Amino acid sequence: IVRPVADFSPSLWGDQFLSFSIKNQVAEKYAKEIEALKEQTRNMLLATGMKLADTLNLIDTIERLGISYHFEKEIDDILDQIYNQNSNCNDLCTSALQFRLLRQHGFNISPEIFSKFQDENGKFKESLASDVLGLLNLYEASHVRTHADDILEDALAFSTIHLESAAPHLKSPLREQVTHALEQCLHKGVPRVETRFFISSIYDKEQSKNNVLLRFAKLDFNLLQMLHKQELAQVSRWWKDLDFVTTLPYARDRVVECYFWALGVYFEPQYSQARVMLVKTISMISIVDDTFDAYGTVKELEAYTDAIQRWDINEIDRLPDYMKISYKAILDLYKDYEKELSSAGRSHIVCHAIERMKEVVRNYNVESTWFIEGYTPPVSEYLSNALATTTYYYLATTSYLGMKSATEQDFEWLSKNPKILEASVIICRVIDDTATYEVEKSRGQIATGIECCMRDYGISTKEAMAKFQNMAETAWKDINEGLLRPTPVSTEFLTPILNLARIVEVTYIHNLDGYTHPEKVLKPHIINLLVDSIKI
Repeated sequence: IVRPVADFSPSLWGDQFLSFSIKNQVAEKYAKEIEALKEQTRNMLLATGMKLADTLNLIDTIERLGISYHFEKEIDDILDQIYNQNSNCNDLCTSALQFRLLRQHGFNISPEIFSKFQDENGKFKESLASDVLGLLNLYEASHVRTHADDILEDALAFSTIHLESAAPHLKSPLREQVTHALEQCLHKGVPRVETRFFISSIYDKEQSKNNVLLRFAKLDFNLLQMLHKQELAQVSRWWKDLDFVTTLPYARDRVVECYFWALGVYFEPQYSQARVMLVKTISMISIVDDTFDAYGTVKELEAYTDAIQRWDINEIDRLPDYMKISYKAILDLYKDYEKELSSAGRSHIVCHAIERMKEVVRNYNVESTWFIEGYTPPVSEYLSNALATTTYYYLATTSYLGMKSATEQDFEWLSKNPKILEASVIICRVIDDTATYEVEKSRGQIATGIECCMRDYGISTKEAMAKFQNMAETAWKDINEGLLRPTPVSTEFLTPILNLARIVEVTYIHNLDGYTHPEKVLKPHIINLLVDSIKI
């Protein structure tokens, strides 16, 4: 009968997103100049007789500027060529960037390219400590390691200590790029977030900047932002006419933050339908989470869990009134997905995301049973249940729904919990528990990941958190390895999973829960991405 106290902060945003009306004269004009600029940039890429270092810096800059999604065939062709020519006679700067760009695109370049920069013990020659650009590219490259790249185990520490030492005396914008890299490396960042910083804080301030590229990048970032703002408007209108803000007061109102998540997974225009389906799923499973977490009684949660398993509108009446609200909304949402896809013949694939939802909810229920009984499972058993409650198997499966190129054989792959997906789920799991340990512990949670780990192994909280960090590191090595060719599905279907690991890194930065507490971290991100245009 008696419910908990609701210490959730309300949406920072209000209705400032509910109605955006594109200025079409502007949009049509940005697009007009962009087509012209696109071809200029393409000819830059297909220009013959460029040196190696120049080619890599070109591709690098086009990627950091956020426009590389325009030139996927042209960039692949060039990198493919570089991979096969085996250019092993350069400095640290060009070598490190060559290794990173090729690895990021699935080209298994050998790490022995770095041997000429190391003495005996495979430790980097300290005589390189004064080459700042080399250190910066090594820093970035060190984050794409797989398990076969032990040659690079010293790279992060070596480059970090010397970049820190050099930083204060460097010129601008180099200093700001260095400082930002030490806080957020490129490989693990949300693309639009890094792109926004690079375009405005760095490239725009560089003495050597290419005016064509900076122009292209500013107009492209502002044009896509208009698309994102229309998307957020229709999603905000959707969330509004659902009115969980008042009929389900206990839940987190975070539909903007959910859109930021969906924007992290993919930002390109061809994924606009996929983006809208995803944000709706995310915001809705967030409602269900909060119901198990800090509202529903044990008997209520049992009925809810079984009703979901049966997926039948005939079953609503077993639920309390407040659960009827979210239960119908859920079933309605998937009815909507089926009709949204029927005009392309892809309705059936919606059953895959449904089955992953059922699995999420079963495991919410187990988490609650455990909490009621005061059971502290062994780490093995805790993970068997807690990996799915991340919702990451669910969100990954959902991200394929709006992708027109997704086939059945791609859902077959995902459904077998392939390595790359499991790594992304683990990273989410252990980063969450590290961040939410203290608070959730003081709410009486006896079965937190860190607590299971302590009790199981007989190790202090510090040793336990350290161990959870290694599972994250291991998982990032598995992610990077899962991107190497030949890939088991199209790269197009790996990127969302990689992008889901990125979101976790970005959202829980500095060891805090950014979704539940969006002001410190997520707020400036959503502003730079969805409120403020780049000063053109």
